This record gives sequence, C-alpha cells and structure tokens, in this order.
Amino acid sequence: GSEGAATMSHTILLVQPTKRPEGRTYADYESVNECMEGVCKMYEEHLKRMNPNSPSITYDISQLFDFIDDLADLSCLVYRADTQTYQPYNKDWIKEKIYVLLRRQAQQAGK
Repeated sequence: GSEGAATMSHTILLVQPTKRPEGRTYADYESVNECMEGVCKMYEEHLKRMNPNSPSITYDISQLFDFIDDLADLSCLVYRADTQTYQPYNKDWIKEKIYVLLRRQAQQAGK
C-alpha cells in the first residue's frame, strides 16, 4: 500500500552503430541515469558472455566507451521542464553521465 508522490522527466535513449535504419532503436526512461543505464548495459551484456562468473561484472569505465566510438553516433534527449523541450546531446555527454551513473550507483553518499 502507501502512496506518496514523485515526478520525473521523460528521457530517450537511442543507439546508432552504422548509418542504416536497421539496427537503430530508441527507448524511454524516467530518470537520466536510467537512460544511460541502457547504454552501459550494452557493454555489460557484451561482457557477461565474456565473463560468466561475473556476478556483477567489472571493467574499466573507459574501456566501455571504447565501444561507444565504434558506433556511428550516440545521442540522448533530455527533457527540461524549464521549457519542456528535448535537447539532442552527443555521446560524450552520455559517456559522461554513464560514468557518473556508476558513481552514484555505487555509494557516493546515499541519502
């Protein structure tokens, strides 16, 4: 039961390895971190196969981005209630959030 309150934004996650339309797909999330999550996953899943025992996986956060480059171009849409609009960012912006997404994901503070 119980029901408080909490508002979030609508982020969009897409992936573009090549130029062809067949391969690129978009997703939807609530938080920015989550959005990025879909990205990191890309690697994780790709790691799983490589690391079976890997219960939680583990690798260089930079080595993960080594796969983001291979792609054609990674982008993300951030919704700013400010003007209720979506700003098309670059992969770098994602390569940054993701990293930070792993920062908090760990501990950081834990409020």
